[PDB]
Amino acid sequence: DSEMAVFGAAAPYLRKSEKERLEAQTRPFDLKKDVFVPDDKQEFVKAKIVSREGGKVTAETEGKTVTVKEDQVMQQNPPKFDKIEDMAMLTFLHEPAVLYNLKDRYGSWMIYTYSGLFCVTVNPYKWLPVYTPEVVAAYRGKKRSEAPPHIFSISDNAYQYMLTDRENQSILITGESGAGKTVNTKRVIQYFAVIAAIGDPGKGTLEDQIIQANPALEAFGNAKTVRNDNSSRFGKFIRIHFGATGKLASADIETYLLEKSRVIFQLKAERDYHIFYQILSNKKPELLDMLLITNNPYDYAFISQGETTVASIDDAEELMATDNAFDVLGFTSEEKNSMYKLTGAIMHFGNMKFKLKQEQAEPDGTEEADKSAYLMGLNSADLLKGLCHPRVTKGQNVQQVIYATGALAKAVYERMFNWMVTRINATLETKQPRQYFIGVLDIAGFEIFDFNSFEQLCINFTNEKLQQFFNHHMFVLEQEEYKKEGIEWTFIDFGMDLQACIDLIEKPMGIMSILEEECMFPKATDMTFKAKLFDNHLGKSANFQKPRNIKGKPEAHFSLIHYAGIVDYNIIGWLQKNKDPLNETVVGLYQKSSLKLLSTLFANYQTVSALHRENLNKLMTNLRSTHPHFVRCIIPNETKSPGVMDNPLVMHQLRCNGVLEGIRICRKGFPNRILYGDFRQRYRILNPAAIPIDSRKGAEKLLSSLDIDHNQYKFGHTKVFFKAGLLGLLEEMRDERLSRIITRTQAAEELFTGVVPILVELDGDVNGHKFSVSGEGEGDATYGKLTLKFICTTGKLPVPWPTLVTTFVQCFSRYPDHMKRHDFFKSAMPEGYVQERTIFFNDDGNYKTRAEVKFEGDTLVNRIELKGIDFKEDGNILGHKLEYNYNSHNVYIMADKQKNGIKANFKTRHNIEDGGVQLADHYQQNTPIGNGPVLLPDNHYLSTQSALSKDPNEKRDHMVLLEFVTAAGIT
Repeated sequence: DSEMAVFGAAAPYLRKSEKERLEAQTRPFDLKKDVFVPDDKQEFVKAKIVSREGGKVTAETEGKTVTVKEDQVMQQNPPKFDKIEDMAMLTFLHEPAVLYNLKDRYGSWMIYTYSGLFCVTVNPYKWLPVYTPEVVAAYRGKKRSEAPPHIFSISDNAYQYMLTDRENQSILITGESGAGKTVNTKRVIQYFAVIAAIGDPGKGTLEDQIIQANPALEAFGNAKTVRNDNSSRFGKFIRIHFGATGKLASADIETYLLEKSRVIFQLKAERDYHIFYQILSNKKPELLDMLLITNNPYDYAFISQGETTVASIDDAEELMATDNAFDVLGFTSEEKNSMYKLTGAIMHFGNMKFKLKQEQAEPDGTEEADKSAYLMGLNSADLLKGLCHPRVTKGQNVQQVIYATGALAKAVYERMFNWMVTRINATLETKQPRQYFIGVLDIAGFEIFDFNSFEQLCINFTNEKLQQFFNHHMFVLEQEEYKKEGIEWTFIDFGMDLQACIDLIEKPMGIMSILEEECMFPKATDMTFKAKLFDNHLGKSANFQKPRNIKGKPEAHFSLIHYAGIVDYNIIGWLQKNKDPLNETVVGLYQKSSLKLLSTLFANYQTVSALHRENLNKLMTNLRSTHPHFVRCIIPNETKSPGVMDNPLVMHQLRCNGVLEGIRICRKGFPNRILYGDFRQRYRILNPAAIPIDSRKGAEKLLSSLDIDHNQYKFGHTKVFFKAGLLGLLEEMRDERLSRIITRTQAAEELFTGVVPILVELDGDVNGHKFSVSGEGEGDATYGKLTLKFICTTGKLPVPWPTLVTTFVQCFSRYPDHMKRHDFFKSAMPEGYVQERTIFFNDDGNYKTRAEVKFEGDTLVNRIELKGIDFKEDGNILGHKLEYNYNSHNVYIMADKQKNGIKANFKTRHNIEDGGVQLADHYQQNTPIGNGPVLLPDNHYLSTQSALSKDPNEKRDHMVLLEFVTAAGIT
């Protein structure tokens, strides 16, 4: 792990040490027991299978015991994949696998995780030392596969792809509220400002301006939500333009879907936008005097709802940062305080009261309505008249003017915010030459609420369009993969899967098209539009369905089937929100005001649904001209606590974003891909047909021999493509094979666990000479020790004793614990094995050996018949010229079909008195008896050495043998 040395103190937060990892790579884990089961609360939990029978599986939750069917059970990932950096390398790509992998890494303070193309980021809720300049330098020029998962890797590769491939780039960042989208957004942009190069109104360099654009817009665009204290309530797509080298040229920012509900309304724990509470901090009192505003925020109804102060946010310090943000962005003294006046004018707009005069509804007095007219530069007389009596002159009551004041407040704030970003863009444009650009996108991801209205439809439609942009891109990279690997695979485009849902929205006579039509008819309501929806799509459009009873609150009017799931939408109010009605008399007064800003952003003045279509189309147009890079943000919990993850919450996001979507669309083809070399090493034990010789030709024969579907895999170069549930079967058979091995090696070891007596009986006949030899003694397998004493019962032995050592129980050989599965001899017992030899002596005769080595009671018996032919009475054999020794020589063991057993070929050098050259060529064959399950070892050798002695107290011709045998060859 010397590679993590360059990361310094960021190392333990990016990748665990080889010490800590290897301890997790080898932890207690068993297949078909430790699995995933669906829970009622956490939706997915780890469990250990107790008893599976009758189609029902019984296990114990990580304590409760549950009983589910055998369709919900999901195998866990081995410890080898523990906290993996790329989940695309996992063997199991089901939901709890992806969920827990993120859960494990986040528990080890490891935020970033790769999933195919996605860069899954989890909200840390703590400070990490991983954003130091040392780390930035550590990621320069490094490819994604050459460094730990990090957000820097995405933005760096985007910059390099821009220069290498000469094509535009785009980084898409999605997620729910409080997932840290804007945090990652600023990290990416700031990164680019450091990455260089430098080309060539506003103060300072371009790097400063692009960065200083954030604290300016967040003042008017961000607010304190339940999920996040500084949450942006608007989409953003900033295009950062570069040169050919490339150097920073220019930038342009575009916003999306700013919720106007915030300025006039906030929830219970939430509050209004930051800009309001910043001015009231009295950090610079000249604003309050200019705006005619007190200190207490509770004196203004538009911002008095819910909480007024945030613990983490210092509105005093943020006010200065807000002010300084505009000065850097080249905002004149006039433009600055004009925005404050309009912001302060809205605060007075909500304090306007109205009453009835028995209805025309006349104002409840001049009060603070005069202050609002001063800041906006109005008449205060023509204002309240047009506000109550719009125009051909109509009349409104107290409830209709309380909406007009609110709607106008939303109009001012939005068109001011939109004017703000356009003024910013002006300073971000330079005459400096441009070549490519990088688009950084952050829009609130797909999300299903209990109450889904028109606002949710706009967002869920955008993400529907953005997800297809991914599915198509994935489909391209997939086709590029299968084709260049040599696999003929054809399937329809993955983006077409979402086309049906999109056509229901944007296409003519669609949900949006009907809404735009119904807004053209004044004689209408929510009922007429709802009825027109069902009459057009229910039955024709499959994605349009009946609303489901949520058995709670509230109730919707229709359902829509997206890629993430099914959403129930509430229609009440859609007609009004779409065309967005405004008091055109007051708007007319806005066009003619002393304040130039108010009259500027209200010039001209077409529906929201049609407007969003215009913005999304140019967004998709840009994106399709870029190299897409996808970043997914995940929020752990609502308690804002680091290190912990709520399973149902995380699973919701994973189903919403393209993470699980990208997995299922890749499953359609061949997801699991293994190299030929790694395939041999892993799945050879299943069937040794690969032999100890090509990987390409061997992988074919290994799979073709197995009882397997030959259509669930395709051969390539140099990789083997597998199906989804195919590789899960291979591992299932592999572990089942290992269980068979370990239990047999245990049984074979049982028979030779200690000292076992040995009886050897030989009836030989060489060159007509008859003789009989009877041997006895003991042997120990664990030590590899063998002690015997052979005694000829017919008198003097016709042949020299050292020539019978070979034919005189390799089952007492010492096998090491790592080679204990290569012990064929012990595996044959107690059934025993037939041993056959054929000894060849140079310039002499030969031996014929057939021995039955089996267990007869407590003692191991070796009964052998020997038959020698030819030879000479004056030769080395039958002449006793050989010495009394046997030295040491290894015996190479080879096992091969058929009839199981093994085969051996080894040379033997007996010593003569004068000379010392006498070669003996041995050819051995072994075969188990009485069938039964018998092991079969690989190519290994036995290290043998024999010590021959004599007993001076024995009258008969004899031989005392003491030999040591130990196996070796493999590890």
